[PDB]
Amino acid sequence: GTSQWLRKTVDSAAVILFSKTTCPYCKKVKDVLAEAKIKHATIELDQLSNGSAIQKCLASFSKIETVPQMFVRGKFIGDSQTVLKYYSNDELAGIVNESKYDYDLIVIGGGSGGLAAGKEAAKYGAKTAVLDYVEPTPIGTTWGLGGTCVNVGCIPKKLMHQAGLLSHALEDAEHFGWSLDRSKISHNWSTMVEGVQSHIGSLNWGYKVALRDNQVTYLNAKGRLISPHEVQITDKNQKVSTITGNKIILATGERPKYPEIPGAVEYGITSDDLFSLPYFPGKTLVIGASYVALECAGFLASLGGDVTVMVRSILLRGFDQQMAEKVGDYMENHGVKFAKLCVPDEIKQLKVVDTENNKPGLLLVKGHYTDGKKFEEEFETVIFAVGREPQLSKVLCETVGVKLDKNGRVVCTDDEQTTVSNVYAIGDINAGKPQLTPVAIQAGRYLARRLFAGATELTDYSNVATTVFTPLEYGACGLSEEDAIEKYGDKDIEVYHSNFKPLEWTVAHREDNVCYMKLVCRKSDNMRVLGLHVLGPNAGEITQGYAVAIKMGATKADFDRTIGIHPTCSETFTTLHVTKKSGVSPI
Amino acid sequence: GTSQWLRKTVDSAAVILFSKTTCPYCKKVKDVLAEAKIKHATIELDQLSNGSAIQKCLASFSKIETVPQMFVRGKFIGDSQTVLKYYSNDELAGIVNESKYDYDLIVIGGGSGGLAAGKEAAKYGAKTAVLDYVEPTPIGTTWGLGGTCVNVGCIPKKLMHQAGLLSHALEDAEHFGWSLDRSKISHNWSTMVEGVQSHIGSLNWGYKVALRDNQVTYLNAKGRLISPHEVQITDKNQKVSTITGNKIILATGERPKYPEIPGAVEYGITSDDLFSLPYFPGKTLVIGASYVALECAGFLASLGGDVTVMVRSILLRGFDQQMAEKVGDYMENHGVKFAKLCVPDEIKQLKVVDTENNKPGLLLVKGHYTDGKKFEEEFETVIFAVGREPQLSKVLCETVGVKLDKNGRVVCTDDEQTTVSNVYAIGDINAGKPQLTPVAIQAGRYLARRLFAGATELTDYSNVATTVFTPLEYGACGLSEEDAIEKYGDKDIEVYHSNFKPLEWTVAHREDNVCYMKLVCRKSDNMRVLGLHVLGPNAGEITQGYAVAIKMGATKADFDRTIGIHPTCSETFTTLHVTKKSGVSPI
Ligand SMILES: Cc1cc2nc3c(=O)[nH]c(=O)nc-3n(C[C@H](O)[C@H](O)[C@H](O)COP(=O)(O)OP(=O)(O)OC[C@H]3O[C@@H](n4cnc5c(N)ncnc54)[C@H](O)[C@@H]3O)c2cc1C
Ligand SMILES: Cc1cc2nc3c(=O)[nH]c(=O)nc-3n(C[C@H](O)[C@H](O)[C@H](O)COP(=O)(O)OP(=O)(O)OC[C@H]3O[C@@H](n4cnc5c(N)ncnc54)[C@H](O)[C@@H]3O)c2cc1C
Ligand SMILES: O=S(=O)(O)C[C@H](O)CN1CCN(CCO)CC1
Ligand SMILES: O=S(=O)(O)C[C@H](O)CN1CCN(CCO)CC1
Ligand SMILES: O=C(O)c1ccc2cccnc2n1
Ligand SMILES: O=C(O)c1ccc2cccnc2n1
Ligand code: NA
Ligand code: NA
Repeated sequence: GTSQWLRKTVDSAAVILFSKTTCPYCKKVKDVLAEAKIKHATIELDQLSNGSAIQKCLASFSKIETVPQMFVRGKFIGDSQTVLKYYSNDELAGIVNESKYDYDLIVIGGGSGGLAAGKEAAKYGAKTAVLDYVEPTPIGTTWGLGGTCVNVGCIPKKLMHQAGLLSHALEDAEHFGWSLDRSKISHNWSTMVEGVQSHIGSLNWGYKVALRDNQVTYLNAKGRLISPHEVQITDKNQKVSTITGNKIILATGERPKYPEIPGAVEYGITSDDLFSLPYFPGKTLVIGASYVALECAGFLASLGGDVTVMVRSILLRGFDQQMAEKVGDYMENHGVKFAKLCVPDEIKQLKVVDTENNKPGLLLVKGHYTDGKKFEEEFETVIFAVGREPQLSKVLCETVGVKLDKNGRVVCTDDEQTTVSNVYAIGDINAGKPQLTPVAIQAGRYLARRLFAGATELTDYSNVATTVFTPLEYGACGLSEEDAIEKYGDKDIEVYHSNFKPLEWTVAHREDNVCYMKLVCRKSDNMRVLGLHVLGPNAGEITQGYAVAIKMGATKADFDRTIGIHPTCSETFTTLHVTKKSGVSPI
Repeated sequence: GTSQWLRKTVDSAAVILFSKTTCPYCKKVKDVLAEAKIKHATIELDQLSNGSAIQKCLASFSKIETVPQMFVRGKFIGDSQTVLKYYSNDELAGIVNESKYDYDLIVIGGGSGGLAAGKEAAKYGAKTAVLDYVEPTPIGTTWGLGGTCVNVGCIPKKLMHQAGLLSHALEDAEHFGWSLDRSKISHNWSTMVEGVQSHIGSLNWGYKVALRDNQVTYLNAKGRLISPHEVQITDKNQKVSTITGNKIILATGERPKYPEIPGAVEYGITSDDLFSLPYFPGKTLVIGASYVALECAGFLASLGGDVTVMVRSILLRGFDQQMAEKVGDYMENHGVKFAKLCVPDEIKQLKVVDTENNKPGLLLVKGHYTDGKKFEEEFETVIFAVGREPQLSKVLCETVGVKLDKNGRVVCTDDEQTTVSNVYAIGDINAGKPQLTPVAIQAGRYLARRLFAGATELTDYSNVATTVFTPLEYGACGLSEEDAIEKYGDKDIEVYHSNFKPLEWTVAHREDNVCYMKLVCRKSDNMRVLGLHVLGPNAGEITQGYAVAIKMGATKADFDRTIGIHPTCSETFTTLHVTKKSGVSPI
């Protein structure tokens, strides 16, 4: 079926050139396009394990069987002579710019995926437009280009995580001989925010420049897909116009949920507001129990905040629950209070946010524990981190025919195509995909390659590694222990585990047997590593590399015959020997 | 050749039991041995892809073809009935303790390998003795059980590395909002040493306990191999006696070299003395340019020391030299001065080490740069880190027949066997092996398994990963770029690289385009990753996991289809696209 790949490639590509590596006439075309700064994909049949079939099938479109053959938007343009002619006649610019639509690609959403897809697309000649609009939060918070991660996600989250960790670094420096009294050091929230925001500001700027430098049109406008090839844009001045595109990528991401209770929208905040908050939250109630709730509670606590987490049911639903308990136990043991089995009922305002002195308001939270007791406590800030939801009624008219799941996420095929053929969805809105920035980036860039460069490589959403940046980080790749057990049976699952202690925690006099790691393996598949789990410092760095081995089908034996790097936390994976079925202690 | 494996196993094993998983009579023997606390290897023919051949060949030794068959030191002991009998007759203790020699194993050297091998051996019934003696340094420095790593190596080295890094953590805490003036914080060397030494002291203690709890005999005595099965020990009281062992493991490690120049032994020190030094080195000259020299210079500089490094030729001979230059450039740019192309000629004493106030002496170093200029400078401490050499004339009489290479290291086969059949060498003295603690541990434990438990798995010394814990850490796994180019040719080597900036360095206002990583790949082998190189924080944690993938034959494509964890340094390996042959900037 090489025929069909060529049909799809030639159709969607904006400017593509078929060629061979060592080719006299092809290089004559390349040199011309370069001089005229005409960006284009290039397929080297020379370097393809089926290029002979392609070069012939190519005559289905060109009537010709020789390279170089140049195409513009499903349309053959000519051999060497015909191109050199267009150029010499100064008509080559107009030939490559012909198009039914204003753009080869319109990306609705200027975040991790949208920017990645849009930047990669222009690399291969796609006349591309990126649309981004940040609907303000209920209290007015807004921000610039870059998406959730850049502005109110991974980036500020980790920076404030890092500011938190330095709390422990300041405590440790004493044991390591530095002459500072941890007791006499405070943290200024505003100084931290100003630095975080300065860096986000440079990222906002950097993306705008990246789009300008790649001839990508950046529109700060709310995009609405009204027909498969028509996008309606409302700009800052409420001016409505319409633009057309061949391919459409939906990448509008999500936004925080608010529980439907009185005072929540009016008096509480979310992650969207926290990372630029002009005042220190103060005594803070985080409502929620997944990774945003615990990350935010973690660094607020480490930055000297009185922090409470309200847990309806469990921590980190969908994560390995043994790890989640270990995560929570560390936070409980380092300040964060947990109001277990507890749901809010209303948020009464007691003080308005003092905009003068940048100080938080004051709130009364009325709730109830599940055992009947009434929760009634005062907090200066209440943060909802109870989930995130797509906002696609604002992006689609169901007129168009983009099928959404029950959760409002776009239903796609394994190539991110929607039920409308020219329309794709990447990132958080793509149903059932892990909602992570590098996933959105990869999906976007790989999708861009298939459309405008004839690539075939799909994105592999399996065994995507992750790290919860709680005070004690938790990295994972693969199945939770309970999922593997459920998927294959207790009897087919062996679990190697060990506690460990960072060497840095020895002189610092931090805890024995708190850090912990485990490999979840399948006995009947050569002890294949199904899931990897590490609770410890720098769990992100630890886990990443193993995600390569796991994608390759790593077994327990592949870990054992690797030699550790000493001294590191990560090396504990190369010497795991205690199993769970044996009952021996992982200490 | 299952015959030969069984011959070797039965001969060397101390107490071994052949059995099947689901076996009535075998479990009757196990239960007896457990009750009597008789440690033993156990081969489950049930679980071996050739156990049928073994169970028959077994009758070569027992005259019997059924399980359970128990052997003691090359000698069949009996089926179920014969064992249950010995036990009931209370003669089973004496049967398993019969031996021509005092010990099944004598380990000469109580360090990383020796302790690992000795502990693993006793696990399988080996009547084991571990010998350790720390010959004092020229100035009298000595230490307890554990080896180079524990006492004067990885452990104190990394702890002082960590104390150094906190210097930058204290600077950064300000930008992240913490109210401390880095300018007004000093470091006390003695407090750090006391904490490092307290932890080493607990390790010294922990190993002694580990050996006691595993019925291993620990002798604090200098061992000398005088005949294949006889070891001569000189204890603390100069009392000479002799002990016999079936198997001998040489694991005596190495010690620092001193250059043959006046004043070096008398007035300078080495790594062996640095990590317990009662006084801060002060203005320090490190003589040497490999990983000890730069690690020690790095943290001395970060701890407020005026530090100079004397480089005869190049930094990190045998490492990727591009990385080494990047390593050195970072140290040069953060305090450490380099006296390039410079060799010392004498060390004159100007002040004696003040033992009263714990203050360093004072020294005059006379040298010459290669361009003729005379080096003449005063330093409070001079540290030689110019290499390490084995000390085996003190451990062997060439009488015995252990072949040593030209460098004095034991020449071994791929199973660590020496030219004397019962004698093995692990760790730094094993010629041509990477001189690293986890290598010595693995070699030791795997060797112990082959001897006393019938294992066959050899240690894999290929693509062993490593990390130089310089101020900016440098992790590597596989070939340097120059080695791969040399081994396969420039044309067959593609190098993907990228600079990067830790997110933590943004608010901290540290350097752009200093951190750096590269994959060295072979074009003609599916872009196999031949070497991995990362200069950046926590390079140990970053590199470890990738060492598993590389051992598995990871390609560039295996990296690309792995999804990054964001935000981390390590994730930059999953998106590498700039090559060197292209000349594009890695910024
Ligand atoms: C607190 C928090 C912390 C996180 N930490 C991590 C982490 O550590 N590691 C990780 O991998 N992931 C993390 N994530 C997830 C990560 O942010 C998302 O996976 C990533 O942002 C998804 O990229 P995207 O393009 O799909 O959506 P987004 O990044 O949200 O981009 C969507 C853009 O399109 C805009 N938009 C919406 N509708 C329209 C419209 N009609 N027209 C124009 N623009 C529109 C949106 O306002 C936004 O600017 C975190 C998320 C949060 C909320
Ligand atoms: C400053 C320094 C830093 C290092 N950092 C790292 C690192 O970060 N990561 C890493 O992987 N490796 C590191 N190493 C290397 C590591 O220490 C060695 O690879 C490891 O110690 C080797 O273990 P071994 O058993 O072979 O030798 P050793 O650990 O040296 O043990 C040998 C023991 O036997 C003793 N001995 C010698 N002769 C006799 C005798 N006749 N009788 C009885 N005992 C004897 C010795 O005194 C010693 O106690 C470092 C080394 C140094 C010097
Ligand atoms: O392959 S899986 O679907 O098993 C896992 C995905 O690749 C990535 N994960 C990341 C973590 N998520 C929830 C916490 O484990 C689920 C999706
Ligand atoms: O497989 S190799 O022999 O190529 C490498 C070894 O496995 C481990 N290395 C670690 C670093 N060493 C010198 C610096 O690269 C050489 C041995
Ligand atoms: O969609 C997911 O499964 C998902 C999304 C975001 C995550 C963040 C940290 C840890 N795990 C995560 N999992
Ligand atoms: O023997 C070796 O090759 C060897 C020994 C020790 C090392 C320490 C850090 C980095 N590399 C190293 N390499
Ligand atoms: Na989003
Ligand atoms: Na040694």
